[PDB]
Amino acid sequence: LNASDRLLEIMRLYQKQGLEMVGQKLDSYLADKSFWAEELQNKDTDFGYYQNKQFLFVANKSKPSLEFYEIENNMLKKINSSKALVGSKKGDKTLEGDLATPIGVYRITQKLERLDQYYGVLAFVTNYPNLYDTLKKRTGHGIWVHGMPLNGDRNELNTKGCIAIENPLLSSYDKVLKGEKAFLITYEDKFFPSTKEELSMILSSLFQWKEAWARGDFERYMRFYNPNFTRYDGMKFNAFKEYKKRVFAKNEKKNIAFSSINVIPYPNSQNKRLFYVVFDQDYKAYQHNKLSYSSNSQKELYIEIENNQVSIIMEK
Amino acid sequence: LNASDRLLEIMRLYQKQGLEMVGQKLDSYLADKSFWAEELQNKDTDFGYYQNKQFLFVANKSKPSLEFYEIENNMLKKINSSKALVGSKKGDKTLEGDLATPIGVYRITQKLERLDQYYGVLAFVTNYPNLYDTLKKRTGHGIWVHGMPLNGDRNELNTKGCIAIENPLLSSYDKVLKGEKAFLITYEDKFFPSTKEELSMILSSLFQWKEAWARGDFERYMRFYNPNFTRYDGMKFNAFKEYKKRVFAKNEKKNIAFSSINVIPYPNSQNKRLFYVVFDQDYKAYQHNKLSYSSNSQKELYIEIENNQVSIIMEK
Repeated sequence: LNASDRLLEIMRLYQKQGLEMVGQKLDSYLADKSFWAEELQNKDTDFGYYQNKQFLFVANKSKPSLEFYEIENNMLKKINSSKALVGSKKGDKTLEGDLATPIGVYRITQKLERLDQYYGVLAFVTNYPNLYDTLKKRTGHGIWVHGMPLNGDRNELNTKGCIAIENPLLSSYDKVLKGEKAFLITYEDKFFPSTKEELSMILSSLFQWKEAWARGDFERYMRFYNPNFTRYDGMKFNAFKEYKKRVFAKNEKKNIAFSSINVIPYPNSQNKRLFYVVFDQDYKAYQHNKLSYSSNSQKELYIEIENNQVSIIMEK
Repeated sequence: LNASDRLLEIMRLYQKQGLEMVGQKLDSYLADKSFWAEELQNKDTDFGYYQNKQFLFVANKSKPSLEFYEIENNMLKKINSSKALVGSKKGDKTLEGDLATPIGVYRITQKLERLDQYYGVLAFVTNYPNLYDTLKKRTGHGIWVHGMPLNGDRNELNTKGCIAIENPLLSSYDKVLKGEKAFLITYEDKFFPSTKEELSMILSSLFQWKEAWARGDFERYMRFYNPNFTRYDGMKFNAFKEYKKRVFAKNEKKNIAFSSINVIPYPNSQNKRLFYVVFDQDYKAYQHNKLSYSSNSQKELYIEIENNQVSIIMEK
């Protein structure tokens, strides 16, 4: 019914008004919650939305366990899962030396191999502290996913924060990964999944925010920002709002494109509905029809849904 | 492969590779017979393909009769029909004074309202001789669809070529038209409608021809022209080909777009599979990335399907 009509509309528009208006039409779909609701409806969405192929570790601190997944077309393929050794401290990591495995969403940045035998066949390095941790002034470093001792020793019951699993299993995950980055979701006790409604609200808001930003609609853009907002460099809501008003008043032409978007539910002490959003951004600005600024960057947002409203709490 | 799949593919491509690749994909659909077959499958296609809302008169010289239709979204709504008076001569109109109602596809270009009472309430002026008639060097003029004498006289069984119907019905048609142009399809004895297969072949060919033209593929462009080809200004195939060879050798970049497309079966005395194609064309040419030429024009083609091949027999 509407599939034939939607296609025809695009096809007519392409010939009558050109490819640019086709692009604008497709953008209006990406900004529509009901578009995402339809698009997400038969996807495996519990661990979030993943535009392209991605790999996901999921750690339950309490059990403790480590699961590993392939995600393609937002469909999950569980590779394996085992028991795991974790830090001895419950709740959050906040301080160097505090013995906690952090709770939240992290990134595996690299693989170390020339290690002490304690660490097993390899260590996958997480990015603790992540942006959220950093803006909350939490300290420490060197939280890794690694193996059991090559010594045979199997003395400890608890790590000092790292996550440890059996070495044959670990090497299998490495073989699947093939040097690609992976996400890590670490939670405590119970995991509350991202729903399709939440993802549809976040995704549709993301594209609305982008359109408001690009088109220069100041009041619409600012509405996405939580009054508690912190920018990656420490800037707070009022200074940010002030700076953006000035910038928007220039009315520069801007083309902004997002790609490889991921939206991942962010486990937290208070069970607020927090999400981590990460994507690549191609940003271009113009002055009197000439390119004045261009960048290609990795953007990060932390987003809250509260009282059924989406807001940005942190941005890089 | 269906409309849903095509929409998913377009959006996937836009997200993954951007807008240029989307354009190329849409081009490949427009050039694809099976794409058109899918869009056409549930539409009323016997009197042709019509992108926008149009009005159609259909005249059967033999009966004689006149029908009036509205077409929207390629669905036909019959407004009314009646007997009509027509010219005394059967077959084609080819000469001034030959008393023949022409066979073919015509356009109603204007309404006349200050006429001899013989003509009744109004006359719709047809464009006889049309481009096809003109390039066959047929003569005559002033073929109208008009009413019956206002004094109530009924002293003729035939006109000299005009189509005449009762005044109240004709007024009702004028009220539906509300000043819009209309097409007139006139046939004798039997009407041979355009099939969905024929319209699919013509529409895919039209877009293939356009892209061969725009990209400067001389061989592929030329294959669409019938060896009997005549251009609107009298230029024949050999001079045309020679000229186009030169033009194409320059390798200018061109962007061409077709809109408000109609494809209409063209009744003819030989019962050849002829079609009239009319559309708005946006044409742009560039030299060293600067716009050198632009036009917005009404194009006309007459096309034949013979031996299962589309060919252009005439072009404006």
